[PDB]
Amino acid sequence: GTYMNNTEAICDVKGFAPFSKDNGIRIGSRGHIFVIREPFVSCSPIECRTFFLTQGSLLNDKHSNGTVKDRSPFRTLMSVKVGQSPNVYQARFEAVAWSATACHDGKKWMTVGVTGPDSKAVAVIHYGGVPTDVINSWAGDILRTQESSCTCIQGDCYWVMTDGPANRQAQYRIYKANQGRIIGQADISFNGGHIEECSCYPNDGKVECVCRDNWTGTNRPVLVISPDLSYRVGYLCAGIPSDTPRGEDAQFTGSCTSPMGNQGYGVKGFGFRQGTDVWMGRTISRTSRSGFEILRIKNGWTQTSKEQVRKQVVVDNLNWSGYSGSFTLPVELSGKDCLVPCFWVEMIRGKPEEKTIWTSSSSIVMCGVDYEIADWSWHDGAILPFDIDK
Amino acid sequence: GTYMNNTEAICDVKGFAPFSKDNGIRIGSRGHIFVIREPFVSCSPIECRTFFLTQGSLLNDKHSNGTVKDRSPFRTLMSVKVGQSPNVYQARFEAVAWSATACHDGKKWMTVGVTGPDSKAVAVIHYGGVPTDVINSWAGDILRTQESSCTCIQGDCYWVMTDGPANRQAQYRIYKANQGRIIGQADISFNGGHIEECSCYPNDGKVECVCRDNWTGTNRPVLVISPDLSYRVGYLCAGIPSDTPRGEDAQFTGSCTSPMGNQGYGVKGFGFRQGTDVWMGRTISRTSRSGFEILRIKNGWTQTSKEQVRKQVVVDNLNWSGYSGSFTLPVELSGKDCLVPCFWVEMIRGKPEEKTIWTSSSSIVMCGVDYEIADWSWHDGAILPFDIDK
Amino acid sequence: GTYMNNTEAICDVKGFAPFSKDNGIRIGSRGHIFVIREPFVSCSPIECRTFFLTQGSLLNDKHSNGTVKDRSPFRTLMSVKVGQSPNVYQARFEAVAWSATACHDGKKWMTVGVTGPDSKAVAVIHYGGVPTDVINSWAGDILRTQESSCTCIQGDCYWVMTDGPANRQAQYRIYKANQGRIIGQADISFNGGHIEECSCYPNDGKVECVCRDNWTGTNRPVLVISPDLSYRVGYLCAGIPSDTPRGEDAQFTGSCTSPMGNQGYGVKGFGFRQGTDVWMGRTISRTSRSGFEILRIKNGWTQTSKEQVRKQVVVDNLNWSGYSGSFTLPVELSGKDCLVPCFWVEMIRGKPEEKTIWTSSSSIVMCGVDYEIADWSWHDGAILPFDIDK
Amino acid sequence: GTYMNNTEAICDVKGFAPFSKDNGIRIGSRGHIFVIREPFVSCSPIECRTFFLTQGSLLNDKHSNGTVKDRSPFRTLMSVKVGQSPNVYQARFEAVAWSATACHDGKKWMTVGVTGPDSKAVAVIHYGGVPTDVINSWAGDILRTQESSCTCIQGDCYWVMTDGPANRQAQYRIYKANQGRIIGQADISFNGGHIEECSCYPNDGKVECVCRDNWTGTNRPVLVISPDLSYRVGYLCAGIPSDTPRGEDAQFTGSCTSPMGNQGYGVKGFGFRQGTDVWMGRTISRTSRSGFEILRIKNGWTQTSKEQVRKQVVVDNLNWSGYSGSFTLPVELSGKDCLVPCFWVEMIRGKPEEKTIWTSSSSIVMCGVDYEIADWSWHDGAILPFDIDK
Ligand SMILES: CCC(CC)O[C@@H]1C=C(C(=O)O)C[C@H](N)[C@@H]1NC(C)=O
Ligand SMILES: CCC(CC)O[C@@H]1C=C(C(=O)O)C[C@H](N)[C@@H]1NC(C)=O
Ligand SMILES: CCC(CC)O[C@@H]1C=C(C(=O)O)C[C@H](N)[C@@H]1NC(C)=O
Ligand SMILES: CCC(CC)O[C@@H]1C=C(C(=O)O)C[C@H](N)[C@@H]1NC(C)=O
Ligand SMILES: [Ca+2]
Ligand SMILES: [Ca+2]
Ligand SMILES: [Ca+2]
Ligand SMILES: [Ca+2]
Repeated sequence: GTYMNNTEAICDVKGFAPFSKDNGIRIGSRGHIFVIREPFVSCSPIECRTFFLTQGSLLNDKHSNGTVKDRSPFRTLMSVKVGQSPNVYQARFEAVAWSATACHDGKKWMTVGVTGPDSKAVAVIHYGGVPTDVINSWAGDILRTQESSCTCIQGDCYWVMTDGPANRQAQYRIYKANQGRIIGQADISFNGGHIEECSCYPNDGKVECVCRDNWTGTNRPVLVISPDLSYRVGYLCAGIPSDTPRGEDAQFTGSCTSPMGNQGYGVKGFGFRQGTDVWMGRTISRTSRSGFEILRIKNGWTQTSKEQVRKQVVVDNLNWSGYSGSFTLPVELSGKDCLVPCFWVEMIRGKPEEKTIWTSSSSIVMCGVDYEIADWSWHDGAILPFDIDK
Repeated sequence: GTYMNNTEAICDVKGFAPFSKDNGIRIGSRGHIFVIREPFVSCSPIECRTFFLTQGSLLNDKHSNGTVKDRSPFRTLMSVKVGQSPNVYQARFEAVAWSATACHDGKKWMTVGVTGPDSKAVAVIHYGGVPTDVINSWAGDILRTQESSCTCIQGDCYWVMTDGPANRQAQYRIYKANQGRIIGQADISFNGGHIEECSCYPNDGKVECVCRDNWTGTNRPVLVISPDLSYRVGYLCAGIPSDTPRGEDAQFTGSCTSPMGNQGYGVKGFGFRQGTDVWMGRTISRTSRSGFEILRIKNGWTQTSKEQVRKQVVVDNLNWSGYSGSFTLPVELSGKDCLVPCFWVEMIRGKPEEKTIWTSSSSIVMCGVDYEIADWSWHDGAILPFDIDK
Repeated sequence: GTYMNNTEAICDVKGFAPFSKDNGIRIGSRGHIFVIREPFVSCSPIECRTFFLTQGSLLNDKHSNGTVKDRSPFRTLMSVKVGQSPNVYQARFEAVAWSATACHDGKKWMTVGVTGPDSKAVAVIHYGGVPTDVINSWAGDILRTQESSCTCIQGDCYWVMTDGPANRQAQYRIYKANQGRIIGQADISFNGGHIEECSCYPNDGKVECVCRDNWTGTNRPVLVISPDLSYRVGYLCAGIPSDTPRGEDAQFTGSCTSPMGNQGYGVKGFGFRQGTDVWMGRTISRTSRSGFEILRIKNGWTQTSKEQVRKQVVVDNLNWSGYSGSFTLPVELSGKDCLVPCFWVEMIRGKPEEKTIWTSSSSIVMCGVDYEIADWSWHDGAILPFDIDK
Repeated sequence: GTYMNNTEAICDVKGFAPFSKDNGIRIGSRGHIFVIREPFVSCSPIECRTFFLTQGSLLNDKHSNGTVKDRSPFRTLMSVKVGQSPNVYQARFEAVAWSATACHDGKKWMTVGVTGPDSKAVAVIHYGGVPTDVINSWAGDILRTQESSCTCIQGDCYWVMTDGPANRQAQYRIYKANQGRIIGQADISFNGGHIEECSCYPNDGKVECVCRDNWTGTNRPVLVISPDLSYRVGYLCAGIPSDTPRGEDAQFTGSCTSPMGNQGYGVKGFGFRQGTDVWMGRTISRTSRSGFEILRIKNGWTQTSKEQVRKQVVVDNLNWSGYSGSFTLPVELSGKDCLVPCFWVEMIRGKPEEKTIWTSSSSIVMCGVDYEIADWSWHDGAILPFDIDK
């Protein structure tokens, strides 16, 4: 019955402690577990949940054949409580979706699920368990969205969407809803820039997003959104690249405005502003989706700094990672007067890196704390290949 | 503690967006999923649920042998939340039933389940999880009902029942209950007409139903029911047939009063009044239960019109469909001042079309929206035959 | 927060309509379902539940080997909602038990589970999910209880227990509890009589029980209990036997006071008083646990009557039955001003009648209605033997 | 919305009645059940739950290979209701953990899960389903905690932690939290003493703990903690040893202050103060983790007594036992004016005692009652080896 404010500042944190780990793929060796992608977390005032995409198929079953396309007619968004595996019998249905975002305004859950044909996809907004509004593709080229938590401030929820080429100039938009109804939108002017799969969080009454340039950028785009949908758009200032693939730190020069690095492709990732500093997540490998570390760059939010002051390893470089994204703990759960910054790391198993017929992932979730946390590796741990691969 | 009014008008909609898809049969390749028929949807003020019939058997098990008769002593009505698969461990028991209808009056769930012998079946009304009243066969020939959501207006719930031949003159009745107790009934006078498996919804304080003629009609009967159980009965005026099998549109002349088409058999289907227009669902094939499209015929509710102004494809003609039925979103969930029109499409897999020992189905659920939605096909997607078929 | 009165009269009913059927054994062919006995029903103001005994073993698993003794250290009482199968993932734990009874006082659930050695068993009373009190064997010979719903009137709950020989004079006691604490007990004086496995229900502010004589009686003992624990004890007056095994009706003379029939063994069963009439359940076969019918004998509660005025078949004589027991619907669920009489019928599959290594059962539940209901057979339906038997 | 006082005295009990038994390993033969350790119980005002450690693996699956180390990156704390098996589809995620404790303050659940590298582990405190605070290793040698219920008194919760050698002098600390935030801590001075895996309970407004000396003691350390974190520390006075391994009773002399017995190793166990008497749990074997009995030693809490006045066997010496720990029933559930003393007994199956590739355990839970309870054995009961072992 009450909207979450989410107007607070992000907590200044010295490190990240383990929240949860689902072990979904290990369990899936025998249990009944969805083949998934993007196990992103979002929290209501009472609990955090892991959302994920399914193909309607289970681990160790013929339907887990990974030849089916990502944007299939079978693709749905579902969810479970954080730390639970994406198993069938604990799962809540959310939306038909091959692209998704989701957030809670303090009263109910809002989800957006994109489905339909690439040429004219439909984004169906769900609020409180029923469809409430719709967004059709405005540019006829794979309407898509964050694949992480959206952001609700004082009852209104915001998210970023892209429509157009995945490797050249696309079009980018900010949408705003209240109670599952669209109340505003704004086109993001970003000539020469590329925005994909934004990882957002609230901070000081604004929505801050760290996204993925899939065009020429090895640094991450940053978009700061005000409630009237005026915005600031650019790149993460830091003189260290955090996309994948990327070049070496020493061969990089940062920019607050422009993409640097001259490389294609990318991986969904996140970053958290800490005053003027930044925490930036990245895969350990410069070239592959293996390992995951997080770095604190002093003045990295505002300057082309290379002054690294913290580093914490969460998945070693001997293990596969994947997508990563941001969310915050509601003050109603943390009991703090700031917004605890949190992230999930997806850990991809199977194709193409390993010899299976399938690909899935599991997650480790970490939350920002007031203390330095030691390095370690909470990797997926499943033993490949599986019975079905034989 | 409060009855749903459901006195509003049906929303005028330009198209239908995907609500949910369960992927039950794909999941059933490995998971523990009921073999089902008729995954019909009905909503309470807090959630929508998929109801379905079971035989007590699971996909990929010997008991899924489809030699067992529909009207078996094992047949039960169960339910899950919309988008969930009809799996064992999320299922709620409802009623012993080989024919069913179900609706929520705003306080509790009412279900009617028909079981017993063809010569003298018993319809047991359940309210709030216990049997409350009973209807015995009045004509000794397979007492049966809607296989879709019933309809509650201001606390009283209504439904249509048939008793008699499935291919000649039968008898048709309207029943009315409050709190699971029969409070009224009326015989439907329809000489030369045939009523089966009505798909109803509320509109303007009346219950409107689009049914199935299984006698000689390729157009659908329409029954409009007032709370005092006076009624209007006839056929969907539109000069386009929507039953299956049917002839071609060009070879058809509509009628508001009489069955046209001169063909036997049929398939459960639905239609929504839009002022004087209609949305009519139908299989794409004229002869088989494959594909599903919905058409808007201008003035089709009141005139023998052939003026098609909209068409949306939801399951292509390369894929199996089946039953379809109507329900509405409560205003308490939609947040609208009208009754959002919604439908589910059952997608039948296995016998007789495919070489398996079993038959089941899955669903796609769609809800009316204020925008045109692109064609696509959210088909079942299961890969037949299964392990058990070998 | 409110005690159920349960002071009303039992509804006069003309027949019994199907409430629920779990299909547990059919589902267990593939699903994860407890091997059970005694699927007895009891209702709280919000729902009815099926309770049952487990051995910690699942259908189609080696542990379902039926060589394990009934009174094992593994035996537990668990429960699910009525109509659900006794599956692992929907089950609620209740008590360690190889004999049980259970009832809800309107605020919480009370269960009594008997376990321990035959020479000195312990009956642990559970209230609201924790042990609250205890009853040790008073006669050192298999302390045991109803295996059906106990009975709560105005907050105090009553049940019948036996301790001693199963084929000669035993000792019988009535216990009374409030909030899981023993507040009273009474020895039942019944020289020459035998009381086992009572099926009780409330009626007119008293607890009426129809039990099993396992000594020499083919008619059923009847015990009527007042809240001060004064009681009346005897036999069901009717001149028709309802135990199994029994002789033929024509060879029987009834008695209100004494056992007739001169045969050993028995089967748990039930009966409902209707003014002075009775509804009596019994297996169809005189010698085996097959079939189930219910008969109304005019004046059968008070006279040695043979005047049968109703008969309804619920499981034909081609199918296995088993235990049966009584319970009532709370007025808070039925919405009636009387106590709707209800019964469950257990349907035993496997050993000794069939060639399997295991034995389990499933249930059909029926509730009294104001109308005559047609005969039919809602039998178990599982296809024996199973994979494990091969 | 209300804190539990837990200031009462422990109930004086004459024996222990069975609360629950999960049969997890028997069920796991076919069902989907976590491979676990330490099924410890803790209660909120509404229910008791079994907590347990998992490796992300299921019984009868290759991942159950017991070669994985206890302190793995996969190890998580999860929980179910008491008596339920640690199955996947009923499980609630709690914390990433290879060591754990958990308790409810009356408003919410607090859990502490230790994970990370031995050299610098991190203990993450969870309150109400999110991380709230952190404790890093203060001595760089396997930070660890109780593996049983912690203890909440008047809203503040306390627990004991160890950091250092498992076979020589370590360091021991008491921590105190409110609402998941550390509010106090104290170093335990215990030169020559060893504290591991404390089993605590509240009594008279203090926290009493009976722990495990893994250094030279066959008697158990006792630590009594006051809310200001002043404490009393020593050994269980009784002239009978209760650790495992241990020597014979006749060869033992007790001490209130010092470890006796001169043997290494140990097993988690418990004890309950009864005025000046004690109930002490122990394995029946002096050398192995088989059997479980509980003894009442008159004046054993305060004197080097050998006066055994009660003994109750719960698992015979023909069956495997394992860890044991203490918890109490809230007065809000028991309805008593004292704190009912309760314990769980873990029953370990598989390696090293039996020829399997895996090790798991199941539990029997017992609660103190006002009556003598007969000996019996509620052992695990699973039939080894399993399919996977072949
Ligand atoms: C369409 C743009 C979207 C976001 C960059 O791209 C996705 C990213 C993916 C990726 O980074 O691997 C995989 C998705 N299947 C999709 N596919 C491709 C080929 O780009
Ligand atoms: C009895 C009338 C009812 C509704 C037309 O018929 C049902 C329709 C069905 C159908 O349309 O296929 C299948 C049902 N098994 C049932 N059977 C037959 C043979 O008609
Ligand atoms: C001990 C008395 C109790 C109730 C008559 O008996 C039970 C009845 C049973 C029965 O009627 O088959 C089976 C139970 N396993 C138990 N066993 C025997 C041999 O009598
Ligand atoms: C590290 C101290 C902790 C508590 C004594 O020890 C544990 C006890 C265990 C035990 O008693 O068997 C097993 C745990 N895997 C761990 N391992 C060892 C080798 O001691
Ligand atoms: Ca890039
Ligand atoms: Ca027709
Ligand atoms: Ca008898
Ligand atoms: Ca020791």
